[PDB]
Amino acid sequence: VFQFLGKIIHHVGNFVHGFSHVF
Repeated sequence: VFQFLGKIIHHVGNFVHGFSHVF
């Protein structure tokens, strides 16, 4: 279900979010 898609965006988001962590 969405969970499959959820990990898809979550991986990408993790970078965007991670950038903040780094920033």
